[PDB]
Amino acid sequence: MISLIAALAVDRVIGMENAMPWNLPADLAWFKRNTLNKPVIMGRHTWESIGRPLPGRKNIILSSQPGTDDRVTWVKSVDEAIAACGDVPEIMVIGGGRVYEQFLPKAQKLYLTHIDAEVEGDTHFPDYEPDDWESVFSEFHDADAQNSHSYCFEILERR
Ligand SMILES: NC(=O)c1ccc[n+]([C@@H]2O[C@H](COP(=O)([O-])OP(=O)(O)OC[C@H]3O[C@@H](n4cnc5c(N)ncnc54)[C@H](OP(=O)(O)O)[C@@H]3O)[C@@H](O)[C@H]2O)c1
Ligand SMILES: Nc1nc(=O)c2nc(CNc3ccc(C(=O)N[C@@H](CCC(=O)O)C(=O)O)cc3)cnc2[nH]1
Ligand SMILES: [Mn+2]
Ligand SMILES: [Mn+2]
Ligand SMILES: [Mn+2]
Repeated sequence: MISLIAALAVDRVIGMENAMPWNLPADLAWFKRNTLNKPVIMGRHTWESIGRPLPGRKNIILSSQPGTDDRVTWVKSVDEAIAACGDVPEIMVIGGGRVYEQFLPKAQKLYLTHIDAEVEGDTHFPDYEPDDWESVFSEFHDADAQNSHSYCFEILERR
């Protein structure tokens, strides 16, 4: 099974200038809980944005060019990325925009955080078709002293 996990600001913005400008510790904690002990697939730009391997996960990087770091696994196509995960119950795709586009048609589950923040951005989560997806979990949180925007965690499953 393939799942995508992402955090979206208003208008599906996910990034600006190869960064995420907000800081929501509760959402990073949600990301860690839902990805720990699973393989994670990311594009090269997202690898450079994170800047280091994510511990406790098999890190698989898509790039058309040879890898430059043997602490992670480098692959050159979507099918190779999936194969490199082996026989696991759930593969997590962690972006960015170009990678989400390619894996969305293959995904059964979306883990989405909707953040109430207006962000100028240059990268968006793909338009997906709402009729294809059932919301199976949603949890709203108001802003607090640690998290400066309100946010909603949602899990959707392909119908
Ligand atoms: N809010 C969130 O949830 C979230 C999550 C992830 C990322 N982001 C943000 O998203 C932005 C990065 O997204 P992006 O769309 O620019 O880049 P990306 O999807 O992270 O990376 C694209 C790169 O991945 C490689 N690639 C993708 N598909 C491939 C394929 N089929 N075969 C081979 N290589 C492939 C290519 O690398 P080469 O050029 O080396 O061939 C391509 O240039 C940043 O702003 C980041 O902060 C946000
Ligand atoms: N919901 C969601 N939020 C995100 O921030 C997110 N980020 C990415 C890609 N970028 C990043 C950037 C940083 C870390 C990171 O530092 N993660 C630590 C945090 C642990 C914690 O804060 O408790 C990790 O070990 O996962 C992960 C992904 C992909 N999907 C996402 N999905
Ligand atoms: Mn092929
Ligand atoms: Mn197999
Ligand atoms: Mn806000």
